[PDB]
Amino acid sequence: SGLVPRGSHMVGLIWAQATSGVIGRGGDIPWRLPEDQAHFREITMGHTIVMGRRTWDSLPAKVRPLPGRRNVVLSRQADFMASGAEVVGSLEEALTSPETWVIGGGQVYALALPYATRCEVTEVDIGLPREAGDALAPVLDETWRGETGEWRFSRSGLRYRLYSYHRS
Ligand SMILES: NC(=O)c1ccc[n+]([C@@H]2O[C@H](COP(=O)([O-])OP(=O)(O)OC[C@H]3O[C@@H](n4cnc5c(N)ncnc54)[C@H](OP(=O)(O)O)[C@@H]3O)[C@@H](O)[C@H]2O)c1
Ligand SMILES: CCc1nc(N)nc(N)c1OCCCOc1ccccc1N1CCC(C(=O)O)CC1
Repeated sequence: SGLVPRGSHMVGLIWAQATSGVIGRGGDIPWRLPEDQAHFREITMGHTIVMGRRTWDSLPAKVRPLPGRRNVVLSRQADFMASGAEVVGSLEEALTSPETWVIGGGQVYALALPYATRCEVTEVDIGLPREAGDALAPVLDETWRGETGEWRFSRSGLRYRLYSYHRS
């Protein structure tokens, strides 16, 4: 289950959420957590990362494409271009690698969920209620089985915990 044969197409989702399920607001993530940034890099490095066009927009121009990973951006706009990366019009076109991490945002998590067999979640204990127009984490049905870590404490003074979910 843990090994990925090279002829397969494994799809995982990775996200960080507040306890309310908020993942994004106003084109940004409404907190910063260094431990989550390190965790995201550790999981995704060396693999293909797939993101929605609005998540590409949310990365500073100087930092994208993200290093050490093949960057794929989803857009329906025939004139949207992502310098340094590949833009495709569907998840089917994006999922050609043996191991793909979908890195957001809310629309693309919902789109990719039917094909995903792993989710890696960071939950931040920050009280941020859901507001209209927020991007939200996908909801996971009972086909998913999860492990929840104990609450840990960030150098930034926020509690956080990690979840790992899997399905067949
Ligand atoms: N906390 C986290 O872990 C995390 C991670 C990533 C992002 N974020 C945040 O989440 C927010 C962005 O999320 P979002 O839901 O607004 O947008 P998104 O999922 O990042 O991108 C949505 C865009 O993807 C394209 N798209 C969607 N469905 C498609 C399909 N079926 N085929 C092809 N292209 C498709 C469209 O691009 P076009 O409009 O160009 O057609 C659409 O506008 C930001 O606030 C960002 O900072 C948070
Ligand atoms: C790190 C945020 C994050 N967390 C988990 N758990 N899942 C995700 N999908 C996810 O969003 C990745 C795309 C947005 O990124 C950022 C947003 C705000 C601050 C920092 C970052 N990043 C730090 C690492 C860097 C890199 O890895 O090069 C890319 C930029």
